[PDB]
Amino acid sequence: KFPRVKNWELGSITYDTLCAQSQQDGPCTPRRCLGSLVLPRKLPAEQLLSQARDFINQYYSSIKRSGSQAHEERLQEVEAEVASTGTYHLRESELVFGAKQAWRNAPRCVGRIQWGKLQVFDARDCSSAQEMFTYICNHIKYATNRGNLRSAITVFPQRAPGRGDFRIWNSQLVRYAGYRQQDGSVRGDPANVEITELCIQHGWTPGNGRFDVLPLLLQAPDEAPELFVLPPELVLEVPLEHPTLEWFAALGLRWYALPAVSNMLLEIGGLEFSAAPFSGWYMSTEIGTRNLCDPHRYNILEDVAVCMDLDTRTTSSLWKDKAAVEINLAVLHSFQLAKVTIVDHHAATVSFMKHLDNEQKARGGCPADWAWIVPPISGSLTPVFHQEMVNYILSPAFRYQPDPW
Amino acid sequence: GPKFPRVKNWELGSITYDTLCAQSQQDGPCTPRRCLGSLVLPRPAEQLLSQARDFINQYYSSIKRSGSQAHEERLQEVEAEVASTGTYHLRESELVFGAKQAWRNAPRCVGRIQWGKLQVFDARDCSSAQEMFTYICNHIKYATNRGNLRSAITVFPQRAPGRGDFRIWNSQLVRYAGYRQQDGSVRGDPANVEITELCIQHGWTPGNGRFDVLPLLLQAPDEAPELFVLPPELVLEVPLEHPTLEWFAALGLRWYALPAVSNMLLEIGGLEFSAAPFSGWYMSTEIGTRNLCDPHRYNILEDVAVCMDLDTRTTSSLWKDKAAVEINLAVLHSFQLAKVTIVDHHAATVSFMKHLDNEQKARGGCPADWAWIVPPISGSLTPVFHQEMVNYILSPAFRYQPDPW
Ligand code: HEM
Ligand code: HEM
Ligand SMILES: Nc1ccc2ccc(CNCCc3cccc(F)c3)cc2n1
Ligand SMILES: Nc1ccc2ccc(CNCCc3cccc(F)c3)cc2n1
Ligand SMILES: C[C@H](O)[C@H](O)[C@H]1CNc2nc(N)[nH]c(=O)c2N1
Ligand SMILES: C[C@H](O)[C@H](O)[C@H]1CNc2nc(N)[nH]c(=O)c2N1
Ligand SMILES: [Zn+2]
Repeated sequence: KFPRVKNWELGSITYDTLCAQSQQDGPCTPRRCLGSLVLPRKLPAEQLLSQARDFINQYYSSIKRSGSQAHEERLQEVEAEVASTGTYHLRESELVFGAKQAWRNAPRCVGRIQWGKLQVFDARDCSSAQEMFTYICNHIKYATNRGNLRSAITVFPQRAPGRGDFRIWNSQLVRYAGYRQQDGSVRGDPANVEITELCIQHGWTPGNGRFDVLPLLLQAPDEAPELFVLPPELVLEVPLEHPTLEWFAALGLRWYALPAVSNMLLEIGGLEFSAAPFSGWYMSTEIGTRNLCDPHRYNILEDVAVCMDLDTRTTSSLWKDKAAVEINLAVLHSFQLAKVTIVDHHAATVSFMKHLDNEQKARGGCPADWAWIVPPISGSLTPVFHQEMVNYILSPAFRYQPDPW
Repeated sequence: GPKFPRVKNWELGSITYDTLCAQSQQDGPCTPRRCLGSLVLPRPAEQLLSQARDFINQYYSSIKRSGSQAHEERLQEVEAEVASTGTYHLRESELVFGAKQAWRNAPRCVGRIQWGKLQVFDARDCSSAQEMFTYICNHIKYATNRGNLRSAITVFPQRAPGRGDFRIWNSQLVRYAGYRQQDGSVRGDPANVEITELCIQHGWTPGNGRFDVLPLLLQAPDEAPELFVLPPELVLEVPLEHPTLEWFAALGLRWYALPAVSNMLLEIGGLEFSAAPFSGWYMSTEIGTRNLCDPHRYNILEDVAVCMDLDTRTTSSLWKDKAAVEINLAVLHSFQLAKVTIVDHHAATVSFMKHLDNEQKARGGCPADWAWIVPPISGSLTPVFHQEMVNYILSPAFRYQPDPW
């Protein structure tokens, strides 16, 4: 049954027919909804072949040439390759199309209005961790573009049956070290304690600051990962200050410009790309609310509240809310002043509503994960709160994969 | 490991498995292919007897007498009653147990820590619209208790073979009118436009303010509903003021004290109580964020922001967020000053986390609808954001039911 999807602010209704194209089960059943789970529980040539055919069909339909010579000859090449070898290879233009489609299909992404504007670097000719690093540096330099951020992805060689994966061990290309104490507390970013510890153990000389940028651990197939320090000139950061509260800069807070996620698997036509780091730009709430105010991240709410002289002794003063707002304001202000691309959660959700509408017209639906699309402050103040959404898995897709250690 | 959903808290790192969901006998709207958890309203002799036997089994476990001789004699009496009459009837203590359990089972209610403290008024002897009114007045008086609110439900007679239902037409016992204007806008609460116009069709003389309390339309079996005006002294209201912004009082905003929901069906052991109004107290975001700030509700955000002198011409000022926070603060401050029970969103979510722990031990789980439990401002600042939840239907249950017209 095709779901009816209602917007409760406007009264409008659509029907999602794209979901019938899903060949891939999520975590829910009629007995119970597991839509709030962050990760999946779990984490043959005929099956590869049908995923391949389907993807090649998606590709040819996208260039309008769907039935042509070229199309039927490509299907046969894929077929011949699979049958003889158990696997196949994409053409670069197919890869480019598949990478954009993976982004488009990602239900947790509120930035998808931008899905067609993606620079794709083909790095499938990579044979060593040293070469990975070179490609990574060019990606960063390109994507960063002195603050005028440009969306990008770099695709390293696919998984192959007989061998280890290319992997980037770090979860993003820029991460701040998290240093555990003998007394259990963390200095820096508690989300990165484990990667920090792996880095030291592979020979990194640690720092002891709150915002020490980590080296990368890059792994070529079946080899120990190697360590590469990013040149500081490549890592653009933004000092945080507040437009009217002058002590705020005194807090010594900063964040990096480029969100470049480096641990997700890209799946295109049944092929799997274990190292395919991608980047866009930040939505301010990711920094201002989560990364700075999460209790298990930098957890700065209390410090900010005290500096604002708020009554911290009682939840009902809404001290937490008030301090969060000002931190988000600082991030927006500081990024604007530094001429580094960023989008606020109001503008982002308004763009995503436009996206839903474009996708309704173009494909009869849009898979979206409401819990992830609605921002972590001011939820009901954004239009996406009032929008019903259908979550399902289309391919090409970005997926999670096991940590390689 | 365990063959049951694994549930993680990402703030604390802790894991539980929900075994309770095994007890669900009713499908929700999700399938492996697509998740529909964000939809608001997704769309009998042996059947009754099986629901009835299960509910009686639940009652007998709750008083620890399962397999007892009184347990088996009650089961026989329910078979016999259904046998000869097509239906059966609950003992008083079974109704009290069922009502509390429907509350405990409600996945969308963040206030469930209070589930065992529910006063159950048995109004199953009611035989007229006028008597419903008296019962409802008494409910309102007991529950309001001059500001020190007490949770309560009043249960009118069950649906019965052939005979018409008891219904309260109004969605809550207190509703402000919504008067559709010539210019297409609404004075009052836009949520209540259809109920307002029903009231006037049924002979109410409408006012023209923004906070006109509506009459009730009450319907006894096989009759036209009858209109009843609540005496104003029974309807406690709280004028909104802000603790430091002295002009806020001048806006003339107010809200009523008692959230008393009146259009839900209470289902117990396959019996159906079509009128069973219940009340608790408010969480402050219901008033300050949704009712006052939804665009399709009082929509006051821009007005408040202009009084605060914010820059409303750009999203990135965070004007909506700053206004909403102040409006929520005024709600909390005003209810406090007036001594009317209210709970803020931090204290409510903290208590709900306690609830989850209590239910993990008492029954192996707790059905919860993450999108509804997480408050509409300051989401990730509350501990429930970071908590995975499993949503499923257990009975006894409160259910939506179609409007009586
Ligand atoms: C151009 C600006 C972009 C913005 C503002 C943006 C925004 C976001 C946000 C806010 C999230 C949620 C992140 C979190 O809470 O952890 C997200 C998730 C994601 N976005 Fe984007 N996006 C952008 C570009 C991209 C690009 C370039 C890709 C891939 C090519 C992408 C793929 C994803 C994926 C796969 C997720 C899910 C991540 C996960 O499950 O952990 N987005 N997006
Ligand atoms: C004691 C104080 C209580 C608090 C603070 C409270 C809080 C809430 C809130 C905030 C919601 C969501 C409402 C909305 O967003 O529309 C809710 C939903 C609900 N609560 Fe409560 N609750 C309380 C008591 C009650 C009681 C006494 C009952 C029944 C006996 C109840 C049953 C429900 C149900 C059925 C819903 C779901 C409503 C729907 O689907 O529209 N709760 N609760
Ligand atoms: N601005 C952007 C754009 C794309 C992004 C893609 C992914 C991410 C990060 N999401 C990680 C979510 C997560 C954190 C920790 C554990 C986990 F399973 C999942 C952030 C993004 N931000
Ligand atoms: N504080 C309380 C306690 C119990 C409540 C029980 C129910 C409600 C109202 N929720 C109605 C949600 C709703 C609005 C509009 C359409 C719809 F289907 C559902 C509010 C409550 N607030
Ligand atoms: C448990 C819950 O699903 C989890 O905390 C999710 C909620 N929504 C989110 N939304 C975004 N955008 N990013 C997140 O990490 C999460 N976390
Ligand atoms: C589309 C979405 O499900 C809808 O707006 C929901 C989201 N969460 C909610 N949560 C609560 N508590 N109350 C609501 O009305 C809603 N609305
Ligand atoms: Zn689901």
